Amino acid sequence: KAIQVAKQVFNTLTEYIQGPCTGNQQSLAHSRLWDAVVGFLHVFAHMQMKLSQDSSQIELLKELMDLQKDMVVMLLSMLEGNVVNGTIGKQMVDMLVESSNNVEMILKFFDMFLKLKDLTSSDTFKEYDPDGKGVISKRDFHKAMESHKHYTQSETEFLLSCAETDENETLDYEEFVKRFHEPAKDIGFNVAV
Repeated sequence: KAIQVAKQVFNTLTEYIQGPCTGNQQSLAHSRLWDAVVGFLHVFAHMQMKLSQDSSQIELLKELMDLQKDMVVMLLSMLEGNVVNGTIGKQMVDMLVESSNNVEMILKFFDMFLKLKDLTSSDTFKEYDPDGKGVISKRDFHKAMESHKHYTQSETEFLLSCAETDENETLDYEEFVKRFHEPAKDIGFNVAV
């Protein structure tokens, strides 16, 4: 419910400053919006890191990335009509440097799940050819990932912990459908923009 209310508020702010209004843009520039945005990215990064595990918080994660997309759309709507070395750009870069750790966290999360290093490596298919679908022998996943992905627990073992799925040894492409691939592509596209 809180995510839905925040989404509606962000949509209202966008429709306030979707068109070039200048006065409204300056009004929200000289306000407390930047602190709220910084806190929002902080809770986004930490909640994404905490909820990357488990298997019951998928819908909350979906609404979470949806609110992320809405805020990034709003932020892009701020930069409409900017020039080189604009004041809005200065406020923007101040906002980034005020929350550098959260930005690094969300970027690291986006790089691991989708945005290369996932659904691109195609583990054991182009590297081992398991004579079938992407069932994977569980231990084959750790036997894989000898690539550009880091060996840290937050990079290699992170995927293993997040992709527990079945009990004994079986995985599937449904893991790639649920985590990474379809999410974090459209959501991260606005961040890249």
